Amino acid sequence: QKGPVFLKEPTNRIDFSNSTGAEIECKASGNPMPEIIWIRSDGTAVGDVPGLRQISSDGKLVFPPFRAEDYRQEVHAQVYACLARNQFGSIISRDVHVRAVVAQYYEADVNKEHVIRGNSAVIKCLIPSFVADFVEVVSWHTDEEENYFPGAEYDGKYLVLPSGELHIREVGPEDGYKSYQCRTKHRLTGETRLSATKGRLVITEPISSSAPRTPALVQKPLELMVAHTISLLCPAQGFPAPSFRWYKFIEGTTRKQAVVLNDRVKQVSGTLIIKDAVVEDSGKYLCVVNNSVGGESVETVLTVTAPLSAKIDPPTQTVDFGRPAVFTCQYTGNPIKTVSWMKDGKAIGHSESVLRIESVKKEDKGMYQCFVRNDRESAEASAELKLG
Amino acid sequence: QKGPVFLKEPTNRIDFSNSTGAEIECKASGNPMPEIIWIRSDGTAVGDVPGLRQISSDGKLVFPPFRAEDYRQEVHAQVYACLARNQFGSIISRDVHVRAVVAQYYEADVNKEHVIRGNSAVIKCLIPSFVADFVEVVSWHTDEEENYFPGAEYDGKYLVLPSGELHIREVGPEDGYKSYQCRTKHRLTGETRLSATKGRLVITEPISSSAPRTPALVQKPLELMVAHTISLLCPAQGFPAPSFRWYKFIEGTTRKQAVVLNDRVKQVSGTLIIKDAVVEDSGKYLCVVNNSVGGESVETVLTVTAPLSAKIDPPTQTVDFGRPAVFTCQYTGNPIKTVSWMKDGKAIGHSESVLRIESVKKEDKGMYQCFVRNDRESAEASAELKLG
Ligand SMILES: *[C@@H]1O[C@H](CO)[C@@H](O[C@@H]2O[C@H](CO)[C@@H](O[C@@H]3O[C@H](CO[C@H]4O[C@H](CO)[C@@H](O)[C@H](O)[C@@H]4O)[C@@H](O)[C@H](O[C@H]4O[C@H](CO)[C@@H](O)[C@H](O)[C@@H]4O)[C@@H]3O)[C@H](O)[C@H]2NC(C)=O)[C@H](O)[C@H]1NC(C)=O
Ligand SMILES: *[C@@H]1O[C@H](CO)[C@@H](O[C@@H]2O[C@H](CO)[C@@H](O[C@@H]3O[C@H](CO[C@H]4O[C@H](CO)[C@@H](O)[C@H](O)[C@@H]4O)[C@@H](O)[C@H](O[C@H]4O[C@H](CO)[C@@H](O)[C@H](O)[C@@H]4O)[C@@H]3O)[C@H](O)[C@H]2NC(C)=O)[C@H](O)[C@H]1NC(C)=O
Ligand SMILES: *[C@@H]1O[C@H](CO)[C@@H](O[C@@H]2O[C@H](CO)[C@@H](O[C@@H]3O[C@H](CO)[C@@H](O)[C@H](O)[C@@H]3O)[C@H](O)[C@H]2NC(C)=O)[C@H](O)[C@H]1NC(C)=O
Ligand SMILES: *[C@@H]1O[C@H](CO)[C@@H](O[C@@H]2O[C@H](CO)[C@@H](O[C@@H]3O[C@H](CO)[C@@H](O)[C@H](O)[C@@H]3O)[C@H](O)[C@H]2NC(C)=O)[C@H](O)[C@H]1NC(C)=O
Ligand SMILES: [Cl-]
Ligand SMILES: [Cl-]
Ligand SMILES: [Cl-]
Ligand SMILES: [Cl-]
Ligand SMILES: [Cl-]
Ligand SMILES: [Cl-]
Ligand SMILES: [Cl-]
Ligand SMILES: [Cl-]
Ligand code: NA
Ligand code: NA
Ligand code: NA
Ligand code: NA
Ligand code: NA
Ligand code: NA
Ligand code: NA
Ligand code: NA
Repeated sequence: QKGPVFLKEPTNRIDFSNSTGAEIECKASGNPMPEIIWIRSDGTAVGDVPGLRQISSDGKLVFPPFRAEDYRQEVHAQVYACLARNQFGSIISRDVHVRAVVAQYYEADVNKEHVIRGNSAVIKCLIPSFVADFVEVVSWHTDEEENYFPGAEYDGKYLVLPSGELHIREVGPEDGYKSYQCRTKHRLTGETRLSATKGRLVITEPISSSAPRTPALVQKPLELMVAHTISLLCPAQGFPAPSFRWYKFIEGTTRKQAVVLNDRVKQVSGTLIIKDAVVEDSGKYLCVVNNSVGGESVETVLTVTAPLSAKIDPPTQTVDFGRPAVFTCQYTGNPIKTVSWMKDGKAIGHSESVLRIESVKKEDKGMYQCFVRNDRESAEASAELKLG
Repeated sequence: QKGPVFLKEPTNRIDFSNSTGAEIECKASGNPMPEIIWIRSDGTAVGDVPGLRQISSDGKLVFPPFRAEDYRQEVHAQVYACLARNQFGSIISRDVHVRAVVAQYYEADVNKEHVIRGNSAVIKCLIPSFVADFVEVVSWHTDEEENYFPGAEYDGKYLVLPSGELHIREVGPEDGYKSYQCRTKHRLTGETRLSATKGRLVITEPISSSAPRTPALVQKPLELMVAHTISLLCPAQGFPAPSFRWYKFIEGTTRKQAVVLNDRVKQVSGTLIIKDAVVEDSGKYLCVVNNSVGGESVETVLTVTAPLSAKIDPPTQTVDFGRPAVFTCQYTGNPIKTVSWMKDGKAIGHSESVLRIESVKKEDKGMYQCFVRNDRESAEASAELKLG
């Protein structure tokens, strides 16, 4: 009567501490009822590893809480998938990236920030790259007991940016007598802590003029989710204190247009702040920095991501021998890196949205799937071909 | 008998401290002898400012040593040029960027470096962007009195990179008990100093596996001179400790080829080191980082620069009325952003290497110039048109 279809698939990412453990679930319909098999996304079947990974009932793959000593990479840093299968054929779920992280001490640092008097300053909370997936800045604190939270600007001067930095307008020599520490939160342990070091502004008096200079290391391409607020920085120091202008390149050209500042898109000193991000905010942005001595510019690439989904039209069709079978994968999300097709769990080497079988023979019956992928996400849709 | 030609032009950059002062020289031939006028490159004539800028004899523009209090931006941060002129017409020299910098205290910092045991580490000497044009790393020093200089690797482990960082192979927990300071040199004052802070490696024990992660901020496009050694870094941390591969994109494509390691081009852990750089080393490079968990990559753009020069063929020609006059600008150097032509000191709106005057009329006699420019350098060539 029916080939398998997924009712419930596990999400693309399962991140958890060794204390929390995890369970992921896969449910499929069909007639006869499909067997549910857990595999590594590569295709190997996976089994029971005592205390670490348990195929449970209800179709649940269970990662019990475990001691640091019992960490196993092949179990705990692994991409899994669910394979649903009956006599009519096989479907494979989206990828399931499992990352069990053993609770472990980390610290964030705040270093000295050297600035020319009169310029803006950006104080950064430095989170080691290998924990940064799990740690975010909550708030900023000074020795004089000022506390700054994400939201509005304080005293026309201090702003905690959406990207976590503390932005300070128009630094004066008095600003060198404060030190700054950030509070960070680890989303897998739920713990918060203050930074191990405190940072201060070191203010240089402007005695010589100088053209704006930007740092050697600049923001690599960004990927940020729709509906969130984005901030693009443009760090630069010079004397006279420079002014800042943002542009967005016209895609595929060397031509650019001035970013249009309004209710949604605002500029704070050299920082561009985009609220309620939409996919069309993606692109290459250029910040141009000027004073009466000279100018400089830096490019930043932004991709605003949206969740991947896929659906095949039609869900099932019956086609008489020798006639054509067409399946159309319809998808949403951003970016889409690839579209690719599978038949009963095996790649069939077609990478376009519409799959056409010219003349249906007997071994063309079975389950077909469309997968849409980018670097972080995957989504699948399935469909059945029956012979008439 | 002759229009002006330059014998000696000032260099593109004149950087000097207020204690040193400076003089720049312009010499041109011609008959009658041309008057030498100093202008701002924009075209305004410049005069004597008592104690700060003196048109001297010998055709020298002199910036005397001066007190910090007497700094003047319009004098001391300015692009000048030499205008040579007689009855036959005018030529203007290449741009002369003058930067008088008042001697002023700076400090470099070395911060904590967080690394996973078994990975490579890179210790950086942080030089404020607004003095970095003048300050370079000389050497690195530890508390245990180890001294490291540019050149060869020490003990198979420590290397001071051409770009100034201290590279450390395969960090072990014992490496956390040393602290590091850099010695820097200011090329305008000639002073050396040690860094204000010392940095240490903070070593994280690998308890969980993790895919390689690279920092948020990455090297922006580089410009480095021919014949020097270049190092391209690829900072990355993960567990297992990752391996590194470098590629160079085929220009104008998304295709890449593996960099070929030999006597000139070497790899030290994740660092690519190119000796005796040539202009053909320019391009977009990709570093790909892998371990058994995952991978990442980062792009770096390199331009290898070569000094600009220009020459017009022919230096002088006589052309009878109504006939065609052709001047051909021949140039060398890299990159070349623009080529543009002038006649007696005024832009004539032609931006190609060959200038063709279709039918020579009377007001076409005069001095012609070709300018070749990029963001950092300019070179000019001149030629005379005489009527027959
Ligand atoms: C604020 O600060 C920024 C600096 O970051 C300044 O913006 C720069 O302005 C300069 C000067 O106008 C720009 O340089 C100009 O670019 C033109 C475009 O080049 C294109 O075409 C060539 C081929 O001919 C390609 O090589 C190139 O990649 C581009 O595709 C050039 O045509 C200009 O050269 C001509 O004019 C100059 C005078 O300006 C002459 O000296 C030349 O001989 C030639 O005739 C010129 O090089 C630069 O590109 C801008 N950068 C950016 C990032 O925008 C702002 O000007 C500054 N604001 C103020 C008020 O000063
Ligand atoms: C070391 O680490 C690096 C990671 O940094 C790995 O290199 C990456 O490898 C992956 C996997 O092969 C690469 O992803 C693949 O890229 C292909 C090329 O995409 C082009 O064409 C599409 C349009 O179809 C464009 O969107 C895109 O911009 C490119 O122009 C894709 O075709 C691949 O998808 C197909 O195969 C995969 C299985 O690999 C299926 O899941 C898909 O459904 C589809 O059928 C795939 O996405 C990635 O690009 C590499 N990155 C870099 C920087 O090189 C190394 O693999 C790793 N080494 C080892 C040994 O693991
Ligand atoms: C997950 O992994 C970590 C192992 O790093 C486990 O947390 C660690 O648990 C030990 C023992 O429970 C903790 O040691 C204790 O510290 C307190 C002082 O704060 C002391 O009074 C106790 O006698 C004991 O020595 C250790 O601090 C803790 N480490 C961290 C970073 O939290 C955790 O138990 C594991 N989860 C399991 C096995 O379910
Ligand atoms: C160029 O500009 C700087 C101004 O910043 C001048 O250097 C400064 O000169 C003053 C006076 O010569 C120095 O002060 C002295 O310091 C010593 C102690 O080290 C003290 O014994 C003296 O009595 C005096 O107070 C100052 O240190 C120095 N600053 C720097 C950064 O070098 C310089 O003279 C100027 N050049 C000229 C005017 O030609
Ligand atoms: Cl979902
Ligand atoms: Cl297998
Ligand atoms: Cl396994
Ligand atoms: Cl938000
Ligand atoms: Cl020269
Ligand atoms: Cl004038
Ligand atoms: Cl002036
Ligand atoms: Cl060198
Ligand atoms: Na069926
Ligand atoms: Na704007
Ligand atoms: Na179908
Ligand atoms: Na999905
Ligand atoms: Na003449
Ligand atoms: Na290689
Ligand atoms: Na000529
Ligand atoms: Na030159």
